[PDB]
Amino acid sequence: PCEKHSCIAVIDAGSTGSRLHIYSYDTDDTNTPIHIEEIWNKKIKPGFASIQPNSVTIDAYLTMLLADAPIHNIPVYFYATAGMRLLPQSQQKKYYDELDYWFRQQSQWQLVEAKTITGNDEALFDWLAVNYKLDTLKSVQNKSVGVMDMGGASVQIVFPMPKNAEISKHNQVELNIYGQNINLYVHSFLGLGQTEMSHQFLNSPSCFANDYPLPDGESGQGNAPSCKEEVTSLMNSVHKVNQQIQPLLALNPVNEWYSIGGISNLASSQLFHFENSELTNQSLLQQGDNQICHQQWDILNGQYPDDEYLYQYCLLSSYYYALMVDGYGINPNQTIHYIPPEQNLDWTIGVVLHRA
Amino acid sequence: PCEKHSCIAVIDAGSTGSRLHIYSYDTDDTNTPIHIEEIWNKKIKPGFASIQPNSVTIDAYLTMLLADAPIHNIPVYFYATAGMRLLPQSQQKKYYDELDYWFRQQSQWQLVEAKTITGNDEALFDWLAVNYKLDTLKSVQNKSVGVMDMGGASVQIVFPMPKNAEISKHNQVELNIYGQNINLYVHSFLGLGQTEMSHQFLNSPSCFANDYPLPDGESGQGNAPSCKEEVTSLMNSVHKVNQQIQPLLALNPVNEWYSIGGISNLASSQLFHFENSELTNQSLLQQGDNQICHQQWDILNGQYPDDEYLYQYCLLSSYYYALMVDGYGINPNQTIHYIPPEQNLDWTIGVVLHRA
Ligand SMILES: Nc1ncnc2c1ncn2[C@@H]1O[C@H](COP(=O)(O)NP(=O)(O)O)[C@@H](O)[C@H]1O
Ligand SMILES: Nc1ncnc2c1ncn2[C@@H]1O[C@H](COP(=O)(O)NP(=O)(O)O)[C@@H](O)[C@H]1O
Ligand SMILES: [Cl-]
Ligand SMILES: [Cl-]
Ligand SMILES: [Cl-]
Ligand SMILES: [Cl-]
Ligand SMILES: [Mg+2]
Repeated sequence: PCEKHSCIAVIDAGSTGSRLHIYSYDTDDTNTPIHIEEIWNKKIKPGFASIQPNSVTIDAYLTMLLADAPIHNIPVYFYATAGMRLLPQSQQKKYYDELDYWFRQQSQWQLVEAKTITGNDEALFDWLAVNYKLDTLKSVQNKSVGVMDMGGASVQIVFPMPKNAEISKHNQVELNIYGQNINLYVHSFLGLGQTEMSHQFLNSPSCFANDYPLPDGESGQGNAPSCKEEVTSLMNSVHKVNQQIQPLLALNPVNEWYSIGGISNLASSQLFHFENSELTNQSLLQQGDNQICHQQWDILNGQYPDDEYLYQYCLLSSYYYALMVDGYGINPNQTIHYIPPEQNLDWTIGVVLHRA
Repeated sequence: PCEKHSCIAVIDAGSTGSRLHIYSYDTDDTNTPIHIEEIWNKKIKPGFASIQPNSVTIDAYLTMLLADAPIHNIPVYFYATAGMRLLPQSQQKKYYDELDYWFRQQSQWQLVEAKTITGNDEALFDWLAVNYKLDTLKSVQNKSVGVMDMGGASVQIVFPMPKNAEISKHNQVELNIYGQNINLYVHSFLGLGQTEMSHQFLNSPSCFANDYPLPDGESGQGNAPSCKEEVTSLMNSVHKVNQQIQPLLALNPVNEWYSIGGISNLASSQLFHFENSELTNQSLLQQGDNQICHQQWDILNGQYPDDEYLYQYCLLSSYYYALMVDGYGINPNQTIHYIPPEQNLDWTIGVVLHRA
């Protein structure tokens, strides 16, 4: 396919492992990629930021990730995300010095850039990947599309907003796609992703099903409004999510919301009932509260012994609600679309659109 | 030494690696260990909770940790701490099933117990290890000794307090050491340890030296009282540290405080000036504020290019203060002793005292 079309590789170096995507694409007369197709996809574990940063360890890791690919001589972007953002810069630099050397030693891959992207650039790529899949990029807008990424270490939110000199430059992006200028607000809250935030609530009985054993030896005694309130303290008293986001959304309303990341896995599970790949915050909290928070744990576990996230769904349903409703200000009745997990939508498509 | 005295092994399976300690000891006429001496000490990396939990990976890890030890046939305790507490129980159980099998396959080591200890038991062992080293356990008290452990994922606080039926049983321990009954309040805040809490503040410019590059691309603009206020929101609005701890300390004052864990490394560094292995919260914050928070980063880095924690000392000095003063209620002028890092005091001594 790379003889008939252009090709580009994007490595998503995320917190649990690194995923190489190779895409073929064509370019239309606005200089924008079209017909983007993933032609190779390889994941390896563990996360890059968890491995020893010396040449032997990096060489083994990059060789396992890359050496099997069926194409010589294509541009590659190596983009690490929140996993790496959590490491000191001095530690990060040891990985990049070794990685820069490794790429210089070979010619199959033409490294364009290797860096830890900001959460705001990740949010940009999220918005582009979603809108590409929905086919909303090509014609002149008319409805505002917002995207939320519920990631493992950081969460992103991104939505159209005219340029504003009162708002930091880091929270705004300007781009032109399919011939149209776009202005977006982007924000990422590092620490607020579902794995990192969970580490603050593991001994909260409000956040777990009844009788679930907490690490400190106490028992869950779930209640989603209570758990939601505890999560909302982290969101608003610490991260100031409400103060930062709600006034901007009031002034630049979003007509349609799409979410990606873990909410898609919860909402697609056997325990929750959602159709048309959408949910409302009201339904999500009511179903978490009734089905997990106030449910006897051993009984529930006996019934769904294979979903290893089951025991976490009182906390996650409470947290998604606390983030969207108490943090972002979204009405509990507002439809939120989620991208099905079995659709393999990936933010790296955004990198192809913006950088290829 | 194990022919002339009793011996016991304690494995501290912590978040960055596992450390085996083998101790020799004698027992006095109160049935309490005395003359406790570490005779072998082996550390391996990475943390147990980060390795693949299958037999090959666990066998390699345990063999590297244990197989070199110069003693056959002694009791061993395998105690994991907050690293493992952060994993779901179902994940933990995969490690323990493999570990139980591994010990059953050999006879050099007589596994007594392998488990993830609660933060409250860790606090008990902290208090015993410190007071053992200070030689305060042997005679009838008279001054109240409190211990704080500033650990990487959880923090512990522990101090004498008469039994109280209004307080949860999990937060109280009764023991008899050197013939005397002891009642202690123990508390552990999981998520509040310095590595986990830092992941909530990495994009806070108040928490870093001026011009230090934050992951989101903004620049540090340090101010310790500001950074302290942000940390205090996590401590009090989320973890309710003040509400839980201050009323109990008001009613059961501590005459002498000892801290262990990372505060010892900061306070022993080239940048801070502390003598007699003690500090006050007032001095700690004033020195962080002047020397790191409001200091130009590149200049400071040029001067101390070898302390890889240097860039974190505005945040850590602010956080220790927020925890002790705003959380626990300690007067900013009160002396806090810290156990020098070069003294190799280890909480596993507490396990010998309590369980050998
Ligand atoms: N059932 C679930 N509920 C909520 N979040 C869920 C979930 N299953 C996965 N996740 C979240 O999605 C992330 C990505 O899940 P996957 O990509 O499905 N698993 P892997 O690539 O790590 O093998 C997980 O790290 C977790 O944050
Ligand atoms: N200079 C420092 N300032 C504040 N905390 C410091 C520090 N140096 C280490 N630490 C803290 O102590 C912990 C234990 O440090 P060490 O035992 O000295 N290093 P290692 O055993 O991981 O090789 C670290 O994980 C970190 O939390
Ligand atoms: Cl605990
Ligand atoms: Cl329901
Ligand atoms: Cl960021
Ligand atoms: Cl000073
Ligand atoms: Mg972690």
